[PDB]
Formats: sequence, structure tokens, C-alpha cells
Amino acid sequence: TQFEERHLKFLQQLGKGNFGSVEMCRYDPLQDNTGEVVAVKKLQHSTEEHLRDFEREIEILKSLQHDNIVKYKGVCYSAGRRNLKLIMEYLPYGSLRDYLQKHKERIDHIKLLQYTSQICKGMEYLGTKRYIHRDLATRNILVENENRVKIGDFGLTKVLPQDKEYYKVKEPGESPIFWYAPESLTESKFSVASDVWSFGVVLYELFTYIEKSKSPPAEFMRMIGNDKQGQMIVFHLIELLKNNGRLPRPDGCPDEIYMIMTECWNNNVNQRPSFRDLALRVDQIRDNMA
Ligand SMILES: N#CCCn1cc(-c2nc(Nc3ccc(C4CCNCC4)cc3)nc3c2CCN3)cn1
Repeated sequence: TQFEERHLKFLQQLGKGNFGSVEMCRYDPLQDNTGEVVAVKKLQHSTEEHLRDFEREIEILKSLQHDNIVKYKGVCYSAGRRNLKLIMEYLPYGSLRDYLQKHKERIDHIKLLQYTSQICKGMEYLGTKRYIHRDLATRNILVENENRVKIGDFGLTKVLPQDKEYYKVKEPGESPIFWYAPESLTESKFSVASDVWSFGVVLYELFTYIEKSKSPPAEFMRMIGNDKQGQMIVFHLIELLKNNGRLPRPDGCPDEIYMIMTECWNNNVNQRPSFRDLALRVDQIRDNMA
């Protein structure tokens, strides 16, 4: 937790997310080019609301210790408490979204299911802490090596109240609506079960291999008609999901995997599977394939 700004050497931008950025830096306190490369998240507009959210995000990440969750290393700030920065381990292959698109000819279904199982175990761990991730997507999953992925960003993550199994929240700005459960679109309710709905969309993403015209936004915009503007998009999306319109089975996806997706996409919040059942089903399919 003891990083001093004078010793962080900027190398390049790695990502520009909900509104902050992640940079590759070398932490080199001895100024001899032996320090380690780390990933550094900062806010791009340090309002007090975004800053309190960022402090809570930092506390959430520091409290998580799991093989499939990116490692907290520390914090760094300038004089006062301003320009707060989160220091994390650098993962060399980048986001799963980009990795999968780049290496799709070398990544088979058994490997996708290995990633799926690691994401499920990460999410189950979050749930044991009563955290709701709210932004599960392959762009927020990072690749440490070809056999290990990690949930890599927690900017929207909330803690459940102790008396309730959901958290109601609507932030100004724009929301990844094409990953959202219907009750998150209509009532702004987020829960473990809405994370399960999004997990279904992640599984869809993996099995499309991030083909550009097959993305959830592309498919949903086609299904509702590309005329829709602004708020009409969300309205028509809600109505589409209410009539059980769903993303199609991806090319080459086995029906057993598509059935996992469609069970995650249950309109009835209480009938969606748990992350532990998802991991068991995925691991049984993996074992059958091997
Ligand atoms: N999740 C999430 C969304 C926000 N976000 C977080 C990161 C991040 N990226 C990395 N590593 C990383 C990233 C990109 C590359 C590209 C570089 C050009 N050549 C191809 C590969 C390589 C390595 N390491 C991390 C983080 C967080 C903590 N550790 C990136 N975006």
C-alpha cells in the first residue's frame, strides 16, 4: 500500500473505462530500471462523488483474495488525498475480450469452458462477501496466462444491505444495458441473480469469439430495429425481453451450453441457477469433452 508517485514511470495506456483509465507503469524506486511493471487505475474526472465511489471500489478490491480476482497492490496519492491511484498487478495478456478476438483460431471450446469455470468461481467468491459486481463482461475479465483468467475491474460493484438481497441504484450516464437483467432495466434492482443473467451474456460472448456483428449490442439492435433512438432503445429492449426474445445460439455452440445461457436468462429472478451450480454443470461438460 506504500507507493510514492515520484517513482511511478508511465509506459502506456491499457484501458479507458467507466470514467477512469488504466495505465501500464514501472514502479522503480531505485531508479535503475529494475522495478516491477504494475497496472495503475485513476479517475479521469475527480469529482467528489466519483472519488468516494473510487475509495469504496479500492476497499472492495483490497478485501478480495482469490486466484480469479486481480490482485490489489496498493494506492498512490499526491500531496493531500488528491489524484488517488489504485495499483494492481499487471496481467500480460490484457482483456479476455481482445485476447479471444486475437487468438480465436487457437482457443477451442474446452479452453472457453476452463475460462467459464474460473469466472464462476470468482463470482461465487464475490457472492460469499455479498458483493454485486454489476458489470460482468469479457471486457472486464483479464488474462494472466493461457490457463488463467481473473475478474479485473470492480468500478460498479456494490455491497448488499444486510436486510435485503438486492441493491437499487441508477447512476447518471450510460449503462451496459445489453448485459442487464430485465429487472435491472425496469426497476434498477441488482442482485446475485442479475449477475447470473450477465454471466449468461458473458458465456454468449465467449462462444461468439467476439465476432463484431454478433456482439450483444449488434444482435439486440437488429432484433428491435436499428431505427430506435435514445430512450426508445431501452423501452423496446425491455419489451423484447418480456416476450422472451433472446440472443441467438452462437455458431458452433453446443446445445448444452446454449441451455446454460438460456437458463441464466430466465425472466423469473428466482429460477436462475446459482454460480455453484453453473460451475458444476460447466465442469461436468468439460470432463465429458476430455
Ligand atoms: N478489467 C478491466 C477493464 C479496465 N482495464 C483494466 C485493464 C488492465 N489491463 C492489464 N494488462 C493489459 C491490458 C491491455 C494489454 C494490451 C496492450 C497492447 N497490446 C495487446 C495487449 C496488455 C496488458 N492489466 C491489468 C489491468 C487491471 C489490473 N491489471 C485494462 N483495462
